[PDB]
Amino acid sequence: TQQEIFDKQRRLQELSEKVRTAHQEISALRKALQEKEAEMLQVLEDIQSI
Amino acid sequence: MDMTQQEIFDKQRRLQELSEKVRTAHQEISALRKALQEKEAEMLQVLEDIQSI
Amino acid sequence: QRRLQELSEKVRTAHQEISALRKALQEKEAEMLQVLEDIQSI
Amino acid sequence: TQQEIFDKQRRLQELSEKVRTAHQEISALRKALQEKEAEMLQVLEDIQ
Repeated sequence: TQQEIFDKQRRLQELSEKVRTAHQEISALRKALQEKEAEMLQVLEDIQSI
Repeated sequence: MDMTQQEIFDKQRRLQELSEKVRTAHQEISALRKALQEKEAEMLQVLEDIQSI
Repeated sequence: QRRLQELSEKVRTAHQEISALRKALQEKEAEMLQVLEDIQSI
Repeated sequence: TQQEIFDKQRRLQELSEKVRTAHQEISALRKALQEKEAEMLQVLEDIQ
């Protein structure tokens, strides 16, 4: 029903934004992770080149 | 096939120093993904909450 | 006739798929990190 | 020994190779995961 649906909306939007905030932290954490793995590979190549 | 000791010693020196950078990479990698594990679990948990409304 | 039940079912699939992918990723990362331990301890 | 080093250097190349293939696999799985996370958001964004 009308009000029952809106309550779903209110709950959802609060929930979605939590997901978007989580994802940003994830997406930014993933880049940091990727960059860090890149340093790790650069190191393996240095051990190889010496 | 004729390196001598000192050049060998220096090999071990560089090999060791890079072995430490590897440990450092392992630690930093190991912590970054654990962190990543946890924010993904938090987002997935919220996905559950959404699904159950 | 608001049907977010279609969304609920879509979200459920996403949670499922994201979760398996993420677990596959974690295991392959652990494989990789184990080889680093091997490299470090050699 | 120089052979002990050349061995403890060839073993590292082998192991580094394992890291690199595993990292390529990780890279593809991460890209898969990314697309799935973004495709999910495309669902949550459908408030219209």
